[PDB]
Amino acid sequence: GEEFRMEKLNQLWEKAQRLHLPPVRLAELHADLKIQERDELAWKKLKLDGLDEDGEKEARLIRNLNVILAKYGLDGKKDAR
Repeated sequence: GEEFRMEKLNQLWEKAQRLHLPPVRLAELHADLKIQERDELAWKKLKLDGLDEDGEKEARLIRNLNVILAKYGLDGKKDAR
Protein backbone atom coordinates (compact mmCIF):
# COMPACT_ATOMS: atom_id res chain seq x y z
CA GLY A 1 0.00 0.00 0.00
CA GLU A 2 2.54 2.63 -1.12
CA GLU A 3 1.43 5.90 -2.77
CA PHE A 4 5.00 7.28 -3.21
CA ARG A 5 8.09 6.06 -5.15
CA MET A 6 10.37 6.33 -2.11
CA GLU A 7 10.03 4.28 1.10
CA LYS A 8 10.55 7.52 3.11
CA LEU A 9 7.27 8.98 1.71
CA ASN A 10 5.36 5.67 1.97
CA GLN A 11 6.70 5.05 5.50
CA LEU A 12 5.84 8.70 6.40
CA TRP A 13 2.38 8.45 4.81
CA GLU A 14 1.63 4.97 6.24
CA LYS A 15 3.01 6.13 9.64
CA ALA A 16 0.66 9.16 9.51
CA GLN A 17 -2.17 6.62 9.05
CA ARG A 18 -0.71 4.65 12.02
CA LEU A 19 -0.96 7.86 14.15
CA HIS A 20 -4.76 7.82 13.47
CA LEU A 21 -4.61 11.21 11.66
CA PRO A 22 -7.95 12.62 10.48
CA PRO A 23 -8.78 12.48 6.75
CA VAL A 24 -7.97 16.22 6.45
CA ARG A 25 -4.43 15.87 7.87
CA LEU A 26 -3.94 12.73 5.78
CA ALA A 27 -5.21 14.60 2.67
CA GLU A 28 -3.02 17.66 3.41
CA LEU A 29 -0.19 15.25 4.31
CA HIS A 30 -0.55 13.35 1.01
CA ALA A 31 -0.31 16.71 -0.84
CA ASP A 32 2.89 17.62 1.08
CA LEU A 33 4.24 14.07 0.57
CA LYS A 34 3.42 14.32 -3.14
CA ILE A 35 5.09 17.74 -3.45
CA GLN A 36 7.98 16.39 -1.33
CA GLU A 37 8.04 13.28 -3.55
CA ARG A 38 8.19 15.20 -6.85
CA ASP A 39 10.69 17.69 -5.35
CA GLU A 40 12.74 14.78 -3.96
CA LEU A 41 12.92 12.94 -7.33
CA ALA A 42 13.43 16.18 -9.27
CA TRP A 43 15.99 17.30 -6.69
CA LYS A 44 17.61 13.82 -6.64
CA LYS A 45 18.27 14.53 -10.33
CA LEU A 46 19.83 17.84 -9.15
CA LYS A 47 21.97 16.10 -6.46
CA LEU A 48 22.92 13.29 -8.89
CA ASP A 49 23.78 15.77 -11.71
CA GLY A 50 25.78 18.04 -9.32
CA LEU A 51 23.30 20.89 -8.66
CA ASP A 52 22.93 20.70 -4.88
CA GLU A 53 26.64 20.45 -3.98
CA ASP A 54 25.92 22.85 -1.05
CA GLY A 55 22.57 21.53 0.36
CA GLU A 56 20.42 24.42 -1.00
CA LYS A 57 17.92 22.54 -3.24
CA GLU A 58 17.68 19.67 -0.69
CA ALA A 59 17.23 22.38 1.99
CA ARG A 60 13.71 22.83 0.58
CA LEU A 61 13.17 19.05 0.97
CA ILE A 62 14.64 18.94 4.50
CA ARG A 63 12.55 22.03 5.39
CA ASN A 64 9.38 20.75 3.62
CA LEU A 65 9.82 17.41 5.44
CA ASN A 66 10.35 19.24 8.76
CA VAL A 67 7.18 21.22 7.86
CA ILE A 68 5.27 17.95 7.27
CA LEU A 69 6.77 16.32 10.38
CA ALA A 70 5.83 19.58 12.18
CA LYS A 71 2.22 19.41 10.86
CA TYR A 72 1.79 15.70 11.72
CA GLY A 73 4.60 15.05 14.27
CA LEU A 74 5.61 11.93 12.31
CA ASP A 75 9.40 11.86 12.92
CA GLY A 76 10.04 14.65 15.49
CA LYS A 77 8.31 15.79 18.71
CA LYS A 78 5.33 13.74 19.98
CA ASP A 79 4.67 14.73 23.63
CA ALA A 80 3.01 18.16 24.18
CA ARG A 81 4.74 21.02 22.30
